[PDB]
Amino acid sequence: VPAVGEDFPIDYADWLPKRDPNDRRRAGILLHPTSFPGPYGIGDLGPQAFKFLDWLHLAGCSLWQVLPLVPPGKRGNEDGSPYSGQDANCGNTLLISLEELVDDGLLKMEELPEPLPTDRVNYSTISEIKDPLITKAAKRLLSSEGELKDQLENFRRDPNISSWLEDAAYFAAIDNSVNTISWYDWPEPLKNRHLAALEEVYQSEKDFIDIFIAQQFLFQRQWKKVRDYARSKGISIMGDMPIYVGYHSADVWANKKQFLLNRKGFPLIVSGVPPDAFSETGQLWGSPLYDWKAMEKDGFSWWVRRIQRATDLFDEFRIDHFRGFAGFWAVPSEEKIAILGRWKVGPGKPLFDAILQAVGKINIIAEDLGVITEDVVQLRKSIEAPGMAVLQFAFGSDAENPHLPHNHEQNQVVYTGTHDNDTIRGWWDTLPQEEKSNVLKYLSNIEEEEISRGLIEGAVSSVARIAIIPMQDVLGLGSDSRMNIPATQFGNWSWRIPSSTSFDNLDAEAKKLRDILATYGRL
Ligand SMILES: [Ca+2]
Repeated sequence: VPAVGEDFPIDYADWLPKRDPNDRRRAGILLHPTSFPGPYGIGDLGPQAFKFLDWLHLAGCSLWQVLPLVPPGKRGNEDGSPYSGQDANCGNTLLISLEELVDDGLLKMEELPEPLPTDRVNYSTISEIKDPLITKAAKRLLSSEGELKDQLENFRRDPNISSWLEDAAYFAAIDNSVNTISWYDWPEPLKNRHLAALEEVYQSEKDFIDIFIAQQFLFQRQWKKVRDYARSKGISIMGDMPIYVGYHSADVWANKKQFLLNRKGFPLIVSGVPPDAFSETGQLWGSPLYDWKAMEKDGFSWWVRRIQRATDLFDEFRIDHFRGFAGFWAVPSEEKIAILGRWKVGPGKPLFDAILQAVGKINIIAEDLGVITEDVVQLRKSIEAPGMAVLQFAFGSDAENPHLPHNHEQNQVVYTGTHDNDTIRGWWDTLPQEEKSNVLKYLSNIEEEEISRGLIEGAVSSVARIAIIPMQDVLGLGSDSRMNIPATQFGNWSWRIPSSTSFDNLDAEAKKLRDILATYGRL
């Protein structure tokens, strides 16, 4: 601008305040693809994914949130959990659409199963049905000689892809052959990745490894098609990643020095959270912990690659237990409970500086629920990452509760509830009378019969730049439709949109959402 007191240009009054596109108000729906309806026992990246995206577009939503897309562990009672993944980078092959594979010529229609029970994902039977079909398709692709073969080759050879995929495939092949509970007990040449032993693995387990890679290509291609379609409809996809990875994975076995392990590869300390006046005992998660000191020395290369893959899949993503980047609870690996442990200093902002330098700008959402400390808030603010507000947590304390709308801020993501909460209707049904009174009063004395509308509107009308509603709440569903109960080992991650509900029959629901998005400037 000119010197103080001097003339501005004649057109000064046209220099109107700028609206940063990153600040655009948006609304989204939380719906994990396993929850899509259809005849094959689990939702997939096929015809229903596109019907869903059409419905989202009709509803005026510009975001779709999913849970992690990784292959869930099947080795306990974590049945189907997106948060107990077998690998940090691979896609869940159960999400691969049998119909799209028929379109590709990799499966024959006659090979597809007769329609399976539709109400709920049965994680105990679904792999036995779908795995052989995905394998058949992968084998057909491997023996083919056209455009898809060429694409498979480009995929396998891509330096970003190969940085995790080769290790993931060899890990799975060895796991299949050796079949111990963990790699800690593998024969030393395989445990310690002797060059000759790995060469021998590819010779003896060639087919397994080739098929594993082909399956990951099939996932990649289907996911890309979905993401491209979403983008065509003005819809971004928000993913999710746990801060930690599991011990028995290629992530650890192929990158041992990234983790705090002893000389025999056993974790020295493991993840958890301490007691916070709850049942005397805290929570023992048991994941290996990162050697953040070692990581800083190479510019956080392992974390950079993890982020690269996340951006290959998602437009933006939440990191669970974001507080772990500021401070993390460490339990000696011998302990059977979380009581005995210490808080350790996390990597802080330098991790995010290195990510920025390597990968560029990313919308990372900080999961910041529960008791968090001041350093966590300062870290989050320092990288301009939005935290969370969850309306189902807002009404049981006092007016300073950060989840209450009058306490929201613009750079934040507001939910009615997440996959960890009951549905609005389910939550209401078990809510104590005193809290019910408080909710109704807060929401301008609305009727109990309109609680769902009240909470949905409370989210949409918030100043928070992103509002997310679970699909269950759009559908008016109760506790039988809850995705996860955090205390538990069974019945989780299995909810599906009922067979009788189809996206083409949800025009009324889309209009109802679109109208409030219009009113509250999210359209
Ligand atoms: Ca096994």
